[PDB]
Amino acid sequence: KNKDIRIIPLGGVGEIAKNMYIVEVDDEMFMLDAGLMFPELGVDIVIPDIQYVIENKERLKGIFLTHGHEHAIGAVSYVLEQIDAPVYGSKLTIALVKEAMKARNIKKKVRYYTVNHDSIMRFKNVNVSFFNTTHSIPDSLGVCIHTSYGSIVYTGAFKFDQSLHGHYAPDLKRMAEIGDEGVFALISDSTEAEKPGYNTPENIIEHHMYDAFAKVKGRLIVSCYASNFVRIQQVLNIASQLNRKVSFLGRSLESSFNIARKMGYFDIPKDLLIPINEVENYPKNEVIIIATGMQGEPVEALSQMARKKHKIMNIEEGDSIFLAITASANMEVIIADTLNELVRAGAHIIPNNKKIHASSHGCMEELKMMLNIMKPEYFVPVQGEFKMQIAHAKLAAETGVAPEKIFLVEKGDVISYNGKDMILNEKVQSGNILI
Repeated sequence: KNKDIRIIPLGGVGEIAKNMYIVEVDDEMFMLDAGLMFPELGVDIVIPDIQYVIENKERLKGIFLTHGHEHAIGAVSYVLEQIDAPVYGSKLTIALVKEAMKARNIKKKVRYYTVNHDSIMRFKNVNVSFFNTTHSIPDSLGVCIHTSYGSIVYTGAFKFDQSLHGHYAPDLKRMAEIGDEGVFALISDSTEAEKPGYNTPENIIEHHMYDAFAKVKGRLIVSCYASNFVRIQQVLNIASQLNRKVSFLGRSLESSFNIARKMGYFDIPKDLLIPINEVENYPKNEVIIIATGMQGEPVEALSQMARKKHKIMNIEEGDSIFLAITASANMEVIIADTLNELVRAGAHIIPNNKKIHASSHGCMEELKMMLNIMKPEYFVPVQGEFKMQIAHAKLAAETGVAPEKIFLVEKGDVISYNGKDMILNEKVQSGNILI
């Protein structure tokens, strides 16, 4: 029988990125996600301060990674330099973590444990199960910690989109079973909680991308995260239909892509991909360049190309730009500055369609669907700035979660439960580590 529960965000509240959520059930502690954030010169990345975990490291039973986005796994190698705990994730997530460990030349012996939606990981106080979620990277998993009070469910990043199948398909039946069995606390993604309706389905997104790219008279540069496999696949498809080759600019894309291709995640025509060095050999209208940072920070790379400071390839008069990111308080200024730089350089920015809502994260109706499936007793909105958390809390109340059981937390807050009351009466060390 479980007695005491603690839920502590170390990153990913008050921001979109660097997600890391500590859950303790009595004397066992679990880290849910371990993301990085790209700085809002003199810092490459920002990771959570894990001093609290270090002070209690003997109780850390595992790091559970939902999906291979940098905002979910970016810190893992740095965490592992301080603590030896097992790393649980999908087969794709695990492969991406290994690649990051290699990239940093880290020799330390890591205990990876591949999990899937059938995995049940048994600990002394709890069992942990998983369910497939839909996101822009395949084989994403939500995490379900079973306690004697009911399940503690962490969604990670997710949306609901019936046009995505295969390794993107959600486990709706398993999710309904979890909700039916009794969810004590839902910890859910707030990124797009301020946006009404549903995300535009990806089949519609791909058709609008086609229309936009077919108008492009010169070169096309697409800026996105290395982990946005959906967008990458769309570009590959459209390139094939438009008789354009595709080239990658940035290592984390070449690496993430090679890994994923070897594992069977991509549908690639022969003769489509070319090395960045061979791009100048084509007419401009026969090339799409997908650009992400060397670190997988796309806008940084765009910014350099716009200012003609990039090492490998720069923007020219008449290039067209497709920016495939939504923005956060942290990235707003660099996006704005980068857009100005592009227009100054004579590039054409492909406009967002007004009818198109493109995100990897559930809008209001998708978050309500998760709330209505899970039927949680307590709700902790995370993965968002405070305004997004508030918007998500409002949705929870609409679905019928008792407003006194919805907790709005900041980094380092401790939500605790003793079997009678849920409280927020303690803080632990938290903050940003600049790398």
